[PDB]
Amino acid sequence: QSASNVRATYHFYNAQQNGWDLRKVSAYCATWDADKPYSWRSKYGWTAFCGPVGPHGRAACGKCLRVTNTKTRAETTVRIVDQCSNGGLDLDWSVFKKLDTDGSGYLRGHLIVNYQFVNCGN
Repeated sequence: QSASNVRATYHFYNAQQNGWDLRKVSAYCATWDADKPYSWRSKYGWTAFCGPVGPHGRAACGKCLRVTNTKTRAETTVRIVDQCSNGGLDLDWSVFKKLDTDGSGYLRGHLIVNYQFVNCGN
């Protein structure tokens, strides 16, 4: 699934500073994904998801999104680890910072992004 022009906020999951441990950050998906390999947990930065198109909640856990800053064209791939309110994304700060290439997202409090569910790879 995909959608355009969705709001992405940020939350301090601090994934890296929690050793990529989903239980430590209190991620919804910890119940099913916390014991996946370290290589899997740490492959991609983390997000909450609650977009207009595609699964959310339990069915979305562990899936990957390609996210594009509509304003700057910066991109990254994230892993769904949590659920959110809003019809968009709640990115870990590290991910938001990566995408916020002009700093305007930090100032306003959100980015406008497109997303697409993508193969997570191996």
